[PDB]
Amino acid sequence: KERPLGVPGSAVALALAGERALALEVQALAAKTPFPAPRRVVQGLDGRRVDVVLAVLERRLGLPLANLDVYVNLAGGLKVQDPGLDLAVALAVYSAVVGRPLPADLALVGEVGLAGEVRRVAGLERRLREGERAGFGRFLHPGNLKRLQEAVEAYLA
Amino acid sequence: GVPGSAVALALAGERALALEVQALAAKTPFPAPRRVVQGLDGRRVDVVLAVLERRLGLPLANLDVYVNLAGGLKVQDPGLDLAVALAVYSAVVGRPLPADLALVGEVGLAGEVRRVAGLERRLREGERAGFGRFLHPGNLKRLQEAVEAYLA
Amino acid sequence: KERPLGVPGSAVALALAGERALALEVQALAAKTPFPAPRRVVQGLDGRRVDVVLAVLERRLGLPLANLDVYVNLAGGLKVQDPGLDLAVALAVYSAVVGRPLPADLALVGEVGLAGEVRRVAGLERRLREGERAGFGRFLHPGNLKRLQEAVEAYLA
Amino acid sequence: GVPGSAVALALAGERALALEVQALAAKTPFPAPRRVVQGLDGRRVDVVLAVLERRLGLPLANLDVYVNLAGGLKVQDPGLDLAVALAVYSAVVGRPLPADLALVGEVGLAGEVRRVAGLERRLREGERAGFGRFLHPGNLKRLQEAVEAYLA
Amino acid sequence: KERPLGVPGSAVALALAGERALALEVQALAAKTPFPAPRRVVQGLDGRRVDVVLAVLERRLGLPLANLDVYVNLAGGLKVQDPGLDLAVALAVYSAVVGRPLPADLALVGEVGLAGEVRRVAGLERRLREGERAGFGRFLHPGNLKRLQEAVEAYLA
Amino acid sequence: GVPGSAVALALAGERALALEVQALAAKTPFPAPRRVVQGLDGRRVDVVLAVLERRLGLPLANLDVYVNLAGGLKVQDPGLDLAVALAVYSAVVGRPLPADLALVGEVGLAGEVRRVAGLERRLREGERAGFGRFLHPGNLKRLQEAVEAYLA
Repeated sequence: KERPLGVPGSAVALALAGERALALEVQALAAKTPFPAPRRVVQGLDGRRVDVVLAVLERRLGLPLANLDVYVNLAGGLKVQDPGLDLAVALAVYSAVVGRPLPADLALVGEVGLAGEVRRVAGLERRLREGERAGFGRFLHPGNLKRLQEAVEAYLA
Repeated sequence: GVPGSAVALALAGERALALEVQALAAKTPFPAPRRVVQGLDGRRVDVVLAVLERRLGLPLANLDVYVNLAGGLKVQDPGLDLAVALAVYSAVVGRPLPADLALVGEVGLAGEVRRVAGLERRLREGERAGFGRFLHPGNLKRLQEAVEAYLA
Repeated sequence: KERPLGVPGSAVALALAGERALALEVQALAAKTPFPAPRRVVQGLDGRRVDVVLAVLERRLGLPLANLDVYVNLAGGLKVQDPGLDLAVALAVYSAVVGRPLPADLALVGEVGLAGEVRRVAGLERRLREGERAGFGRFLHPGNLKRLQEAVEAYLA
Repeated sequence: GVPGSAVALALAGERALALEVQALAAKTPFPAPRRVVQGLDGRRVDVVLAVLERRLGLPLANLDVYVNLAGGLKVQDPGLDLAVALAVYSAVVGRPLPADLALVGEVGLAGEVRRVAGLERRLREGERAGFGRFLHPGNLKRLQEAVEAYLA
Repeated sequence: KERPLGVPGSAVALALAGERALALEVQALAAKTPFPAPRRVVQGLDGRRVDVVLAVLERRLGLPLANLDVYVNLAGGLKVQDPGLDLAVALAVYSAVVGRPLPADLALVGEVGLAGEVRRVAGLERRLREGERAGFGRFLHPGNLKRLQEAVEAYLA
Repeated sequence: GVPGSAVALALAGERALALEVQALAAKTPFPAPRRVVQGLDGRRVDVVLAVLERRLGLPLANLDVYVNLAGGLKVQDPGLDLAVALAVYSAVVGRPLPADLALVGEVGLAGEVRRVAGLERRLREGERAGFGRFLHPGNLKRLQEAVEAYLA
């Protein structure tokens, strides 16, 4: 998987798809909307989980989403439910909105709570091993990250 | 202790678990406000919110409201109503619940708290998980009492 | 099941849930709506059956529903399809709108037709026995009630 | 004999039954009026209403319309179209149908009445149930004839 | 099946329902709409396939559909997915809009593409035999028809 | 060679086929324009259109858009994205693609073209079906290149 370099709105998640650890690319695109209510298109992910993430970004991090068309896409055609994808969704969207990309060597694991906190998920060890195997060198996960704001200060400030 | 978070002693399938119910409320930019529900039955959350607005006088009509069951699971369990009601109230009013409190109960349209399956298993799991204080249909009859006792 | 005393909008139905006779509490709440179209939330019941009942109340009994938010709820988490629940739905809602409760010793059985009539249902005997067993002393059912208007004159005038 | 009620000789699964189709119509408070259907296929009711408005000139565009299959069953049976059409017409125009009349037929977009499965079983069940007069694809070709013969 | 004579909006399709060749009547009714957006009711057919056909009629053949209520109905209660029904849907609707009927001896087979072309379908031979058996004498199908416009010039000009 | 038509080398289930993807675009009469999709996943078409508008500057916001998978099949296959993107572009801009060209590729939100399952089977089927020229993830990286090479 050889992907777009330095385009904002891209974030790698160390996911569990079914029973298998996979590193996947979460993509997001944000744009000033013409319509009265902003478009919210989600493909390959749980739209509801995404809404929660979008709400946290807007309310807890002050991202100006309410007039922004937001598209979120899991590259590669899979459909994945994993709560561990939240972090990557949160950061892809943030990256897409402020227009600066994430490092290419970073992989992301975590549940996102309505308070903006990052929460433990199943299979952290497997997820991390697979990220190592796939060649990543920096990791944000619930072991080393507690609040979403910290990850933003660290990579998207 | 950020406001808008409440611990329910749930039955998920056959299994008793302490789960975190979360809510966020803020002024809506829109004609009709957003209701988003994750991990919980949307119609039950809808009933609870109507009780909160109409029986308790919580001004939800111009608020965006988001309710989230933390942990990944999707649980339909009437027993979660109490946590949902309290999480929302807390969130709206900016005052948090104690960290050592766990909640169980169905919530009716009159604002009353109703018996649910598996009370003893729920309570045991709360004890085991380290909670010190409990609100359940055995010691609570109405939402109002819970709000008075904890949300000042 | 020890329930709210003298709150309007509460009505006991002698239902068939699957194959079993159960006495259940139908609850309704009515409120002056802020929105242009009034909310209609139904939980644990057939929304369509409810609509028919709401239409009969408005058109045949003159209940001023069109600007009223109406919530109807089957207490106890079950989801029940029984047509025999119509009567209780009709009376809960009526009670909730006019703001006077039903007697606590009354149990209700019947289908509601679009003309406002009350119609026979399956398992009347079982339903009634269970109501007796559960301690009720007064019964409206298709054996003793033909029109919805009669039940209203009798308990909610 | 209140208007807006018609008896269909239906096939529900394999079984012939005489069922009551009911309709209610009244002036709508709204920009677009309510269509509520219970116990019947909503798209078939939709087609029938379009025939009633466009072929027969019934002024349904500003009417609330409710159609109800009495008895609890959900039946999809093209054979019910005739009763539905007549129940609605009756309701709109405030004139009832005789009590001894039973109806069978599919209704096309031209307003015609079309053959259906199981005519003889349907008719036998009508006889047995005590009905005296019948409208079916064997003796009726168009909705208009039915309306002229019974809804004056 | 003895059907309405010379009413516009009627078109016979030689369909495959499941595995069986059947001649079926596609009916359409078009009317000047009161609402802002025009009604689109489809019964017994694939609504999406119909939309494509309606789009072709409007965009490629200049039918003034945008303010027209359109109802399309497969007579006889079946629900059929066959792409071979497109032609008949296209011509029923056209017939209903311009208010002139199709000949009663004509049967129709074909897929309709977004360019207005008519495309091959499965089971042409079976379809045609059944049309012959049912007593039709003229046939439009992909063997003898390439563009939708040709069929219109031939029967609905 | 009418504009708005593109040939994809698809995997439908296990099977490689050359299929025609079609699009039509025209000025919308409405506040918000129509999106109709047939035979393809609507969310994937939605993503592709957003890439076309936001990355490539195609003015889709006031256009009605219809996308059709010719042939009857319903195929979900990320490999179809390229044909969909090109069919739409072509349609909007009134310039057609050569008749001998076949296309394969997933399209990301950055406008890039991504690897898909079964490339060799897809290409073999294209050869066999008589196509002379191919665009696939082995020789194309971005949508822009495809647009420059063929849609002038």
